[PDB]
Amino acid sequence: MILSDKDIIDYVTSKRIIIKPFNKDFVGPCSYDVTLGDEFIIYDDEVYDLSKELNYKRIKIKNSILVCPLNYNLTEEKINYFKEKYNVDYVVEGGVLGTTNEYIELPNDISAQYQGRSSLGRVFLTSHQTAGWIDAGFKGKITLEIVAFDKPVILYKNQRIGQLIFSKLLSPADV
Amino acid sequence: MILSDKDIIDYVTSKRIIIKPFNKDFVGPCSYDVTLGDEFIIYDDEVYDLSKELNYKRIKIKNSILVCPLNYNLTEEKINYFKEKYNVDYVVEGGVLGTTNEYIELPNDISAQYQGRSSLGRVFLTSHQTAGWIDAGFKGKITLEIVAFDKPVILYKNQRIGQLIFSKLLSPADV
Amino acid sequence: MILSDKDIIDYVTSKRIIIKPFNKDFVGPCSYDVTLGDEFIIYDDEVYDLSKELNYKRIKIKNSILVCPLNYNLTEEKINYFKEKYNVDYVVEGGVLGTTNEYIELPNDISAQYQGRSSLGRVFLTSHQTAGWIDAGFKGKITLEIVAFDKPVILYKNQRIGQLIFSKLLSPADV
Amino acid sequence: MILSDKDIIDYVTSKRIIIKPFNKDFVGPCSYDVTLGDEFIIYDDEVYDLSKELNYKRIKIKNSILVCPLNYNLTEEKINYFKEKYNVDYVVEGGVLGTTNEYIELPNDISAQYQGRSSLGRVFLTSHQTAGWIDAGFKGKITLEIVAFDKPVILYKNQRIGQLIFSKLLSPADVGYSER
Amino acid sequence: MILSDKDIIDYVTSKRIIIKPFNKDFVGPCSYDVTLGDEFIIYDDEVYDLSKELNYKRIKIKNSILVCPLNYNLTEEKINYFKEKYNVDYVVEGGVLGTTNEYIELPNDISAQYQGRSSLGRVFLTSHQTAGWIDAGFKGKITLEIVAFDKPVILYKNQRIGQLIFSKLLSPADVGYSER
Amino acid sequence: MILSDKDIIDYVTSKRIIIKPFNKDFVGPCSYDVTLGDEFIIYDDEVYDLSKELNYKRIKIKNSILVCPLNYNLTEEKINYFKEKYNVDYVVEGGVLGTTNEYIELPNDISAQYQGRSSLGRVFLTSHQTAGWIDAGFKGKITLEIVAFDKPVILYKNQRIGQLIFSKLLSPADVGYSER
Ligand SMILES: O=c1ccn([C@H]2C[C@H](O)[C@@H](COP(=O)(O)OP(=O)(O)OP(=O)(O)O)O2)c(=O)[nH]1
Ligand SMILES: O=c1ccn([C@H]2C[C@H](O)[C@@H](COP(=O)(O)OP(=O)(O)OP(=O)(O)O)O2)c(=O)[nH]1
Ligand SMILES: O=c1ccn([C@H]2C[C@H](O)[C@@H](COP(=O)(O)OP(=O)(O)OP(=O)(O)O)O2)c(=O)[nH]1
Repeated sequence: MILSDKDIIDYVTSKRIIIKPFNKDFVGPCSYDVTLGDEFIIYDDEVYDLSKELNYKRIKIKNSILVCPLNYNLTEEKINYFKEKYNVDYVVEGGVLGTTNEYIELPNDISAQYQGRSSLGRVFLTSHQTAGWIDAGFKGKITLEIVAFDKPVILYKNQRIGQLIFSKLLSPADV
Repeated sequence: MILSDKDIIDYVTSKRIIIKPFNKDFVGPCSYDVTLGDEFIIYDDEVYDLSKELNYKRIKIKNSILVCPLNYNLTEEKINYFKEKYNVDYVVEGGVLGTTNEYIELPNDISAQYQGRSSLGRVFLTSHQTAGWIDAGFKGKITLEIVAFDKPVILYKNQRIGQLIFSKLLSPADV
Repeated sequence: MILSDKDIIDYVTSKRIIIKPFNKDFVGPCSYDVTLGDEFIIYDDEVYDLSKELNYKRIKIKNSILVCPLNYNLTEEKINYFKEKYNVDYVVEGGVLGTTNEYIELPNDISAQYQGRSSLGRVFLTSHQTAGWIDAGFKGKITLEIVAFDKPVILYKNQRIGQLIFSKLLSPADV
Repeated sequence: MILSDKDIIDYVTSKRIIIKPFNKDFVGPCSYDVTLGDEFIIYDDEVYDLSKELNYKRIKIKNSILVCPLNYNLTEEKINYFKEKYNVDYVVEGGVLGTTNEYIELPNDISAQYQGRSSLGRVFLTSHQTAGWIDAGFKGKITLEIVAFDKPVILYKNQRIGQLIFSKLLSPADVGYSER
Repeated sequence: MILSDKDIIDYVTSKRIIIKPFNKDFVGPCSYDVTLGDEFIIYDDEVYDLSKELNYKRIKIKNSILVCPLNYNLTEEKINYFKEKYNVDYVVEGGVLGTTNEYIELPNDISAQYQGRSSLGRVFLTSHQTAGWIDAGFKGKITLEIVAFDKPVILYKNQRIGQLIFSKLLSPADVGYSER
Repeated sequence: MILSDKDIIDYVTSKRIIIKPFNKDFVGPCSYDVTLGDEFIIYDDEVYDLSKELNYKRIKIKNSILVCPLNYNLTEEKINYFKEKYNVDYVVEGGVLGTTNEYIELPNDISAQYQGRSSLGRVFLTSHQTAGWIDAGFKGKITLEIVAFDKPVILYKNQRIGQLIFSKLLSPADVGYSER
């Protein structure tokens, strides 16, 4: 059972579902729009070995970022070209980790799924690689996996980036 | 609660869920198979800036299309080579927008999720970049985001391309 | 209605949902962790034409495999370099098919969705290209579509690779 | 969850739930109205011992019946009085068995509950004395147990007597047997 | 599915379900307690014929009432005896209509069921003789049908008389009409 | 949604729902049958005032009991007649309290409803006069309120007396308290 706008509003009001910050204007028919944070993470190791601690660089943008498909072959000149042409603060190619501004807390009877925005999906920009289901009892902001699959895409700080679809559990969970 | 074949058939019959055109043979255990339209859209701008109107080219194929992974480096010769070898009408690399033939209308108590076909997923061809959830109250055809991630894939006009999974909402939505 | 840990445990116990092999420690708040098999499949044809029988190579690893993004341009030297540096048994670029060790059987009142692990999604490694919904009545192991979208990723035999989210159907299905 | 009018219509249309005869105008917001049959049964035993087949009489009214509360003491004189004053075909006191005209069939994923109508409950007339839940897989008409608890009540043949509330089961049920 | 205390609170808060007056402490694990109004109705007819508007009397108690089982035979002598011995404002026998103080409004996706409280059922006192399901979209107070089946029972004004069990509908229901 | 036989079995197996003693063959399509205990309670007061602890008598039958409708007027002569003619250990009239042999425990996500069995409702014998919904979190046996509305009915010790219908709650309920 997917929660409708009426249920989302009720759950947030009674604090069954925490969403900080919260804007009722982001409540859709059966989902809640979340926004893009200004902080990103770029890994700087040769390969991903989950058995080891990953090295990364923390990037914070002022207004926007240009996300290019992997192997876009970004040179010094190309980057400067893009910055001056599209007024982007940072230009990256390949994968980049972002985060929603919204911090959430889910009760033991609710599971949530994050999905990237439809308007961005139509331009081949995804903010999540997996289905996006989040365990009941979860607490924290939503980590985003941003990848462009066709051409560079401009993303803006605080812009709606996706939505959270809330689903009822058949029974309460033990976590 | 995901609708089973029995529920899909009931909802279509009473017009709670609209699906045009409709073929009962496309009704699966708990989903409905949709088909690929012959019309596609290819963007022709340098970058995607959602703050601006996007420029694109409308392509219509007769029978099939060959979708190549991005940066496949398609030259004049390669294209002609593929057309003559696989009898495809059009050859594209990177992202391409398509559409289901089926036009749908969802009631205020039903949310639907589109997912690309399993047989195509096994050959690394996706027709959707996001989770695919569609708001209750939605009306229209389903836009497809087609991308090949391993090797070129042939797609045929009117072939089953994915499925719609229908879910009940906990309460009716206000849209 | 998504099944919680309590429901998963009940359904497995009464054999409504089959999972072989089964480890109660893999039961999460509202999902079940599955593991990666040691057998993989690599297609060796020029293009994917679903109207024809696909040619492939069956690969079996001893401990681990390095999955590189497509067009990573793997040469003899690079491969040997990666094997000696990361102790991987096999190095592949682009798409590779894998499988969960777990064999499942779903009843007529349950639909399941497979999603790749969150820790792997954070390093841009996906084990499924589609939403991952599986029909009620389904029997068999879960086929995995593995693709790396940022940098090479090491995968280990028998490691948790994703999770199965179980959902109740509104009515029993006819298959 | 309880089936709304839209769900009842769908289930009848696809024959998931059988209702014979079916009247689309009997479908309410979240129930289906059923009507009173013209055949009633009156037991004829000193005490009721379920180990035995109870003795009874089968009567069939032409149009109406007057149900009096237990111990109303209906003498031939009183009976003729009521029949003439209210034009009722039959006069009874105490418990009387009736039936719905409607024959139903429930699937393995639906359970139904019968409830006597509120308008009759308002005059202390009941057509059931238990919750009235019906097992999924049930096939048949609904047996009614009619009792008046205050004053005699007039009931008419084919009148709406109660409603069926349909609820979904959490999972398909084993109806007790299977055929192949 | 039945709404738990958390669901009842949410629905009242957003006014999806109206309850007036509302007492947060009347919310139980999976129901809402309702209370007995001070106005009762007693019918005054030989028999009940629904084709007519039944004659009745409207009484209003100051604090309490003694409900005696039907055929208790209440003579002026007995009535004064009870009123003096138990200090009840009114003494009645048989069926009597009452009402809840609470006024409710149900949305198109909720159906409610009224049930008399267990503590009173334990002394064979009932405030309803049918299942008591209420249609989604209903607006109004709850009519009560009070009957004692063993010995006279004392009821007090404003006491908790029963509970409302709220259940979700499978789909939104057509409440019977619409306004634009 | 109502739990089907498969759900009842799962919940008992994992102890989410406690039922003692448990008989797997008492699991029906969408309910669980419960049985009649051998201990009954009969009140002994002129009127019932809930502000007080009512006086009662505790009887224990060896095998069976005859429940007669209220005002049946059971004299020593009549009582010995029934006991000898039907071999019943006890003869009572009016309301009598009984209990199920079964002890149950409900979790915070389940609500159960008790209903007297249809076969007994068919002879106008009821073991409950209210809807019978039980709060999630409830722990204990089921109290029964037995009343015959037509003729005396014979009940036997340990016989199936009714059923429990289990329904899922929309959300987990606060059972009223917590312990740490
Ligand atoms: O490939 C697609 C993309 C979108 N849609 C549908 C589903 C969704 O409900 C709607 C989204 O339309 P739009 O991009 O105008 O809205 P939005 O991105 O949800 O706006 P916002 O994030 O401000 O709520 O169109 C599809 O069916 N297929
Ligand atoms: O990675 C995968 C792909 C498929 N499946 C399962 C789920 C699905 O229910 C079934 C699909 O099998 P197949 O490709 O033969 O069917 P189809 O694409 O649904 O045929 P159609 O579109 O004509 O209905 O196999 C998995 O578990 N994992
Ligand atoms: O992009 C992401 C990734 C994860 N999560 C949340 C959802 C999920 O429930 C949790 C997963 O955290 P972690 O990677 O530590 O756990 P795991 O991969 O589920 O461990 P395991 O597979 O051993 O159960 O964090 C998000 O919200 N967004």
